[PDB]
Amino acid sequence: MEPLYDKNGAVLFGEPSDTHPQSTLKLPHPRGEKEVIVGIRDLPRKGDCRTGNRLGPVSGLFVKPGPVFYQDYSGPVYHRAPLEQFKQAPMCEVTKRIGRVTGSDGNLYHMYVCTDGCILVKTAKREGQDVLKWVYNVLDSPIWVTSC
Ligand SMILES: [Hg+2]
Repeated sequence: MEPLYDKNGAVLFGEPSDTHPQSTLKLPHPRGEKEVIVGIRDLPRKGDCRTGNRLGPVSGLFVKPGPVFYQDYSGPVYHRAPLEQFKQAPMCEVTKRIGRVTGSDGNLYHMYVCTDGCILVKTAKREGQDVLKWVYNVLDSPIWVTSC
């Protein structure tokens, strides 16, 4: 299964993989001063990295199904989409584009928030056409989507 990573970057099981170079997540990068849930209307900004914002500290953007968005998170997260928890689906109407994330297959995916509230991924590049929704979350932990 796709591993989880702790707030220092150390993988918690399995073997460590690097993130895709054109992902919005850039490692190494600190996080986890506080767990800060935010709404889809209150997604973090650029410039928030150092100061934070009214809502609190900011290490970037995390997400799990729900949808539940965080602007900082302390516990275990994914650095790549656990595609074992994903299933093919037709393209939805997108409410929000949130970033480019690496897949457990090693490839780059665009990640969207659908109208129904599902997290969907579409392969960013190459002759790839995959449209997948995050259906399970076994370990109830978010993907680090973007780093500030
Ligand atoms: Hg995108």
